Amino acid sequence: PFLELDTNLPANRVPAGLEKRLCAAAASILGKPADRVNVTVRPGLAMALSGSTEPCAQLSISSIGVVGTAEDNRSHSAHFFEFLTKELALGQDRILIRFFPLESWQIGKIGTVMAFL
Amino acid sequence: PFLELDTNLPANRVPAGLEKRLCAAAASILGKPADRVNVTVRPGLAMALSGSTEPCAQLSISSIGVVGTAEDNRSHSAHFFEFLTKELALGQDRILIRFFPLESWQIGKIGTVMAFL
Amino acid sequence: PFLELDTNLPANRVPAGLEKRLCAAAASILGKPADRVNVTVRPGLAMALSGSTEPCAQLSISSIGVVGTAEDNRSHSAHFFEFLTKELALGQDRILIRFFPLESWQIGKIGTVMAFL
Repeated sequence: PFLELDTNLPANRVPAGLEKRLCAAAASILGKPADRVNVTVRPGLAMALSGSTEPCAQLSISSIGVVGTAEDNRSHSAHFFEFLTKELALGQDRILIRFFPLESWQIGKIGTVMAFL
Repeated sequence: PFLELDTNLPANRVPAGLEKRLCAAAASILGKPADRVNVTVRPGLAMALSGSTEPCAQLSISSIGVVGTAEDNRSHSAHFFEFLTKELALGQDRILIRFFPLESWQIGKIGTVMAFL
Repeated sequence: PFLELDTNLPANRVPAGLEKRLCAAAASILGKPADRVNVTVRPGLAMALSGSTEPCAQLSISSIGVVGTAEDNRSHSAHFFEFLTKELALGQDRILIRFFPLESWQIGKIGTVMAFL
């Protein structure tokens, strides 16, 4: 899975090690091994969420197979919201998530594409 | 709607309050309430646009319903180009926009997904 | 084409001019003129790739026509991996690529959309 987190919290207000804890959490929530989880955190951005520039975060989650239905995504959403609200000290109105299914022909790995592996 | 703007202008060359003015402009252009508009600005990046590293900006717009046809997007493009060229003092050859339709099963909000709300 | 590169290398460990050399390389690899190639580099991010926070890079490539099959993407992957591993001094296990087809109705250019040009 690929997780990308944009936030307007400065880097020195994002708790140390968040990217590692998010990686471990995502492995458990999405049911994928941690060695297949990728996290990117981009702090210090200029953001508005729901029309407001108060602290916020945007998460994008992309994966093969497990983010393609409302039922799956509802379950994932609950856990990611709990993690981010408590780690970042944000209310639930200050986070949004987008989910994006991928297919194996779209992923370049070790100089080839996953569809051929 | 979700608007993401990448630019190679340094942060201190992006006019103060751009994210708030872009939020208000997008509400009017896309016909959505401002309390449903989200903006992310990422300045100080290393960019080339059309093969050139001169100042530039990339905008991505994602939304349910209103960014899914050429006719709709042509109208939106005109207004976003006017806004960004004049706010950022860029020529029209230094901006590109990408439009991405979303569906409600893809959006995590308040610990669930929009399809269930 | 649009290329977006996220890395946890600091800006002063990304070789000077990478965005320009990546632009030229992508024109040759994807078979598009350099004046249609766009590159964005976002350094200094907090990242984990395959569960590890060691230096890494994520590349996203979006284009009309040329990134839509496994066979095409396998060819592109080989060249982009060679470029990035050698420029950034990374092993092949520290890079992943995502490929995204676009259509002309999605691209805003000079105040309109490409479908009308």
